[PDB]
Amino acid sequence: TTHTVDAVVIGAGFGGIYAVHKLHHELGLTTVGFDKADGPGGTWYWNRYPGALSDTESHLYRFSFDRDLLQESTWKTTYITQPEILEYLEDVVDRFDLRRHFKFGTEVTSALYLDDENLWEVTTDHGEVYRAKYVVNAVGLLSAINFPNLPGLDTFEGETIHTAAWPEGKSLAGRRVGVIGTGSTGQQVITSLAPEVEHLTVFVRTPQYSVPVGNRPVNPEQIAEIKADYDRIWERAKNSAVAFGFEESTLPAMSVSEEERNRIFQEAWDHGGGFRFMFGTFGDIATDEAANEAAASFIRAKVAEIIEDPETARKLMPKGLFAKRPLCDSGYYEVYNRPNVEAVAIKENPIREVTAKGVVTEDGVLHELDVLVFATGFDAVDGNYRRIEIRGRDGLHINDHWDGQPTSYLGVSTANFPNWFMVLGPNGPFTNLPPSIETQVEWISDTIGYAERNGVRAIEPTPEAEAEWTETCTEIANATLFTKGDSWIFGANIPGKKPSVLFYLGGLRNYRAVMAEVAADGYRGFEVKSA
Ligand SMILES: Cc1cc2nc3c(=O)[nH]c(=O)nc-3n(C[C@H](O)[C@H](O)[C@H](O)COP(=O)(O)OP(=O)(O)OC[C@H]3O[C@@H](n4cnc5c(N)ncnc54)[C@H](O)[C@@H]3O)c2cc1C
Ligand SMILES: NC(=O)c1ccc[n+]([C@@H]2O[C@H](COP(=O)([O-])OP(=O)(O)OC[C@H]3O[C@@H](n4cnc5c(N)ncnc54)[C@H](OP(=O)(O)O)[C@@H]3O)[C@@H](O)[C@H]2O)c1
Repeated sequence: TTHTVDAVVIGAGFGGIYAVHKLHHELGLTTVGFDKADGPGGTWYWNRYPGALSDTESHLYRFSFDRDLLQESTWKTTYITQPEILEYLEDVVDRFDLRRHFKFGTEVTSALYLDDENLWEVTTDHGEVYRAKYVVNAVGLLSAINFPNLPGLDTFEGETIHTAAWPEGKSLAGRRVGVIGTGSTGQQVITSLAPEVEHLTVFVRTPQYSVPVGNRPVNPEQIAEIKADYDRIWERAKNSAVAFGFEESTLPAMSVSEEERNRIFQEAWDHGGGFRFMFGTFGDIATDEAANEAAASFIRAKVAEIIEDPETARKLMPKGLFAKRPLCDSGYYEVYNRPNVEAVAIKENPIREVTAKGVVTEDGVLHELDVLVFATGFDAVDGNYRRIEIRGRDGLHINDHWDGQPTSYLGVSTANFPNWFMVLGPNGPFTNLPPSIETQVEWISDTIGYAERNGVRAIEPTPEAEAEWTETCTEIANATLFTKGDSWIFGANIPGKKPSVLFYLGGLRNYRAVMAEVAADGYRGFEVKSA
């Protein structure tokens, strides 16, 4: 009653979808994919919150591997909403006959290596067991929900929603709603909620820096232009650092005139785009403290220009390093001018407890709500690995293997875990993610086909190669400001999670070259157990 398969894929987002296509169609392997989700989509299945939008531009937030698909797909606007991405991924699944290969509504709860037979034994929450030669983990770097336990929470008589588990069709129009969190998710859901809702209470702990998204309609002339030049657009993207489709600046910020610097930021501001403001503006906003301060200072002044009430402005003024994930919005600061929206500064004025009726802050004020929305983010990157029973050689648990910081070789493998691969695992690229996912999935499929064609029973990186990769990512990370940014990117967002590097910050171009060259070099750093 245990099922023998060549490959197990975990996840039905961009990663899993593509892994199943590659392993089944190109490699000719029996392949089973799993997701707890009732359908494919990953991020775009789960994040049904109002205002959910990509901030990779429409034409870049998709697969590139199928040139005809690129000519076929269409979009409304310069950025693309959750339902449109969801519809795009569903179509990819239909397009390549992938749906039959997935088990939806099914969580993998265990994956144990069997040393004697060189197989993985995988168990689901339903009690089915699979034996597989390969495991591809496409489990998401931003899917393990972080849901802080506030005092008194289970006392709340109203509805509780995490944004990354928003129920389909759930509308909060006409309700009294509080939001916890003002990262990329909070800004989007706040902006969307405010006109529809009776009252919106925002519990803001750290106000953030955000530029306009500049999400504009696209006419058939506009999509045409893009599509006719799609080959060159993708080559530029795959030859850049972050692949968002603007040219990345090398120009130091303090090298230029005080006025042009202002004009450059202003033209970036009016154009829109979060990554463009940080990197298509000057080449050292992320690397030079004065350059970063100039950027930060520019945004701060817009905030003081937007928010009318001096007190509300003070509470929402972003402070400190402009060194979290770059943000952009469709009118976020504007909403705090609306009479129905209330800002609560929870650093000055902490939450005392949640009650039946709402949230009491330490000033002793009850904030009456009947819905609480958690835009509190994720245990990022490693989170979904640590929540599962995964054991490699000699029963070594993932959590004992990664007893300190989580590690990889090349973002895609780890020692003592043979034939077990990761898509967007620890210490991989920090970019517009689809083309990074494509790079990793393609590389994993090539190494699996290699192993199949040769006599290979097990392939895993050496401890030395992994540690050298840790050192390479650490060196690169020290050269940027993200590390002093105090956010999820360096695992600083959950008390109890140890902070560390979690990304290779070299960019897509340098990453692709590393990946190409390790393969061209006979999988340098891997040990290969033959038949
Ligand atoms: C709101 C939001 C907006 C974003 N916007 C952008 C953007 O504009 N540009 C960009 O580049 N990136 C963006 N991202 C990041 C986004 O995660 C990626 O672009 C991409 O969708 C990741 O795809 P994935 O397949 O690797 O992971 P996911 O899409 O997260 O898929 C992982 C899947 O694995 C499943 N899973 C995990 N563990 C198990 C298990 N044990 N058993 C069964 N199933 C399991 C999960 O349920 C999930 O469906 C955004 C993320 C969010 C949350
Ligand atoms: N492209 C897009 O449009 C898009 C949209 C959504 C998400 N994303 C991706 O997902 C990443 C995560 O974004 P996110 O906004 O979902 O999560 P996030 O960036 O980690 O932000 C979470 C918010 O919740 C707050 N918070 C955490 N714990 C809290 C607690 N105990 N009490 C009160 N507040 C608490 C945080 O405050 P502190 O800052 O004080 O710690 C923060 O403001 C983003 O950086 C982005 O890369 C992208």
